[PDB]
Amino acid sequence: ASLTEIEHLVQSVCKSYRETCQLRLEDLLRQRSNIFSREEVTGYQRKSMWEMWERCAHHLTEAIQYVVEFAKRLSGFMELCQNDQIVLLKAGAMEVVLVRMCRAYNADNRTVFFEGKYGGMELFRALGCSELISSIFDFSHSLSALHFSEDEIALYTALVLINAHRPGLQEKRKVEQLQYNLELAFHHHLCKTHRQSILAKLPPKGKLRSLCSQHVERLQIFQHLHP
Ligand SMILES: Cc1cc(CN(CC(C)C)S(=O)(=O)Cc2ccccc2)ccc1-c1ccc(S(C)(=O)=O)cc1
Repeated sequence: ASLTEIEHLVQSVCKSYRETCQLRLEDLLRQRSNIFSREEVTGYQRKSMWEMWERCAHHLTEAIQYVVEFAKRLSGFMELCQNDQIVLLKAGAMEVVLVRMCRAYNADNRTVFFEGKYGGMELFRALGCSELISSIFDFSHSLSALHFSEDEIALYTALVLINAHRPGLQEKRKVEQLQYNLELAFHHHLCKTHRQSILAKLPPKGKLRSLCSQHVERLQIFQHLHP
């Protein structure tokens, strides 16, 4: 590996993301002034927890589809044995989604883009899990504060997935290979864009994990009931 090949990896990771980022940043931003009227909010609040579950599950299913496509477009990823490909996605896809989420988050009025407009967290009242919902908003707020760029997301979420410490891995060292190269790519690019400052300011890989497991387990009470 040289700097030229690292930069190729960077450029590549950033192009897989672009091809799989699901929603254009520019559409997201242009629509920040498109906010739910309190009438429309009230409409969401009257819905049963189940209707809301149906919608959220669909949006999360759709989101995860894109994360998978992203990972497939990661060099090295497909070369992995298929057991490991599962292991990584099963452990990492949700975390990546929670990270991608901040693109759709407006920190200036603490709202999120949901089904065509921006709404605050009271939109989700019917689900009856506001500690989970607020913690997600806080997590997205933290990242929006860093002004986390598209390429930073690309490189950062790649490392979320490509983690050789996931229990279950058969050919661990191949993952370390990809992991190590992605860390180099990520760190290098920070220098090139003068964003060294954010590493210290990122939420701990613990924080992402305890959010996602807390998240997945309220998902799993919802899908007990109600496939
Ligand atoms: C994935 C998603 C979800 C939501 C709905 N939920 C989050 C809000 C409550 C913030 S939930 O489903 O996760 C909550 C929930 C559901 C069930 C049980 C417990 C908890 C709203 C916007 C998105 C979204 C879609 C696309 C992008 S992208 C890549 O930029 O294009 C980013 C974000």
